[PDB]
Amino acid sequence: ATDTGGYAATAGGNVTGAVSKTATSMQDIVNIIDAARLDANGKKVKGGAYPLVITYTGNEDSLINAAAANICGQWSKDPRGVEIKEFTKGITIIGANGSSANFGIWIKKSSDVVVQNMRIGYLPGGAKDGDMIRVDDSPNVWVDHNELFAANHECDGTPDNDTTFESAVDIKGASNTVTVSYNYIHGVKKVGLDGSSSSDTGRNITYHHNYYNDVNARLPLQRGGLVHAYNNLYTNITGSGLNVRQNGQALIENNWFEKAINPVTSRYDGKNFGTWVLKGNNITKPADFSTYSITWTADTKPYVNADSWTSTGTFPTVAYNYSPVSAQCVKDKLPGYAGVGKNLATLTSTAC
Ligand SMILES: [Ca+2]
Repeated sequence: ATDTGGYAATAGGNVTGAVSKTATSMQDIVNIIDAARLDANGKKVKGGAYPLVITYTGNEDSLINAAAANICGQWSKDPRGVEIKEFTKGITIIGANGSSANFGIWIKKSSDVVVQNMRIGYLPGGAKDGDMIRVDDSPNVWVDHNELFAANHECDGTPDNDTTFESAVDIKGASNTVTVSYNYIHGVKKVGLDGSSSSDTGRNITYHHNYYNDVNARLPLQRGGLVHAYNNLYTNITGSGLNVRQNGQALIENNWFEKAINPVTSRYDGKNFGTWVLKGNNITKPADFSTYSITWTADTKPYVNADSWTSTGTFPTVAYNYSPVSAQCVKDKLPGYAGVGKNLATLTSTAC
């Protein structure tokens, strides 16, 4: 089963010949992947030597709790993270229930990587790209059922006044197909890029069944390409939501928006506005803005908000197979399926 409910089609390390390993720490994960690059003779194999399923059982609550008590001390520290570079054999990193990490997972030039059941929070090194999850030049990546959090707050005097904490899930480069699903993202200022610059356009990404709460912006900040966002619960968005730029196209369907400022917009460039197809969300017309506390603001540069709440473009036929529940059902049920310790459970119409 390579079915992710989105553009990514991968089973990760859960394939034939997979080697199961238990990592009790960050360093263990590093050592396991490194050992996975060697053949029977001890020589390195490009792409990796065999598939891997790593169960992370470590717990870094101590680090997380101390950081939560002193958020402004995090940005200047060294960033902490496990890099998965040029590993194409298939790899799955799944956290054990009760495990936690104060380090990120950085994926570079890999493919067929699945990250599940990881509770990652309050990472250090926001000023040095301390992302929780980074997907760079990596197709077929599935980020599912994780809890990514920090504090939706900017400390004074941080570089660019935007580095107190880095992102939850930054995607860039040739990460052509990615599925970000069933994640509980809360207390994050910059949630995630979909393109690192005006030139880094493209990719086909699906965000489904995510539960966003108390987040400022970038859900995602899209640069070109296609984005399918369905069955997500967006609540307490304090800056802007999906920002569709550089002529990107988005299909926004069956989502629940509430207490959100600029939930769907195209701003900051002043040109080449992206488009959106809106359908089945709890909001159906401008009259609903008051009902669900949806606020809109302007930008100093030319922008387009979805304040008329109408579709501004088209969207190709969704390649994959999927079936969304109603917006109401995500509002009612989602918080129980999103995140860690839910045994990777999925929300189906049956449960509505
Ligand atoms: Ca980043």
